[PDB]
Amino acid sequence: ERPTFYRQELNKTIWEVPERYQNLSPVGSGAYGSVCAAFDTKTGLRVAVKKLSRPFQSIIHAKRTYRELRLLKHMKHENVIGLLDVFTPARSLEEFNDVYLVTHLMGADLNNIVKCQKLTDDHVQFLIYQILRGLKYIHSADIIHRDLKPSNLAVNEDCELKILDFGLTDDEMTGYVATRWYRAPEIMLNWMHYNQTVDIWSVGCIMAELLTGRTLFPGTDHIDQLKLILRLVGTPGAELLKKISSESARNYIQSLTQMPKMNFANVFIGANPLAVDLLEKMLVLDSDKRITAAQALAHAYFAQYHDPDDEPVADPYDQSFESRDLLIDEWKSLTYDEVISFVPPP
Ligand SMILES: C[C@@H](Cn1ncnn1)Nc1ncc2cc(Oc3ccc(F)cc3F)c(=O)n(C)c2n1
Repeated sequence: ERPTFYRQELNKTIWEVPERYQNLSPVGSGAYGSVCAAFDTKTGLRVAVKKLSRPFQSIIHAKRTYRELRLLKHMKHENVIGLLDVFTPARSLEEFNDVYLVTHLMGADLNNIVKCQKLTDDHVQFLIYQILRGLKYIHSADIIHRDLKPSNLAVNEDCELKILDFGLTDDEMTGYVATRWYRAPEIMLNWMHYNQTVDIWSVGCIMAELLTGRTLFPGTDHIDQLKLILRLVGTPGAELLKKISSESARNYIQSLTQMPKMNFANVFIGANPLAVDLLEKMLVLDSDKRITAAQALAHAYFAQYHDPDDEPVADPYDQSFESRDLLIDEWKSLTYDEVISFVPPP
């Protein structure tokens, strides 16, 4: 049956949640909503509860809400943020106006833990292994993160990791900002229709930073960042130039003085040669030629962690809704069906 709900004001907004969730405390901002820590008395888990802000105020918002719920409901993997619960105080579709999403409460994001700090090779191995393990799963469902960065990697005290905010402005991408430093050049500069390996570029940037304690490509703007990238990996050859479908972007790239790829062993001085090799395979300008998550897990760098029988893939994920044009109430009804049909994990 329907649980008993109780009301509380937290972020100058009234939160209405089932009794099972106790000791609500603000954590901060989440994607498209605010997040509270809580204790789930039913499972004994410390949980993060996100209340979506105005989830059905427009078509964009309504579809966005449906999108996030569909994504979270699908993801069932140790290294990916999944859905422990989803609820609404609404008793019917006509009353339906709020959506609350529940997942594991994590200790900190990777950024807050590692900033300015050089990690030991074993710690890097374990962290990157988990990211790749989660990404293999995400990619197998034909989902792309698109925005992978340290702040979207949630980690506990024992370094257990989960990927947050997968599959989801111009101002926040401007200037000397971490929001752009981990982005593949093809997505940063709209070169072409990009693939799953945009995420692998991001993993390369994250891995380098864990190994050195320094941002790999701390560009002051898009152009400065491109220059930093091209200095390391070399200017594109004729082969990649043809794949840049944007005539304007292709034309600009051609104006740059050619540079050869640098020696990664001279860039990452002292690093495990296996780590250097993997970075070389991740940080390839031509996305067609980048290592995949599945391939990277089999790389000798992860010898102590790799297990082909314990690196699962996802069930098929139907995202035909993405190409669908619907009204607010139609997206709302689809979302409502997904809320009501939710079955909690074991
Ligand atoms: C104390 C911080 C340290 N931290 N870890 C990662 N980021 N910040 N712990 C923590 N735990 C979990 C989350 C979950 C978030 O999104 C959700 C996703 C799906 C849901 F069903 C519910 C969510 F709330 C989120 O936005 N944040 C900021 C979180 N923060």
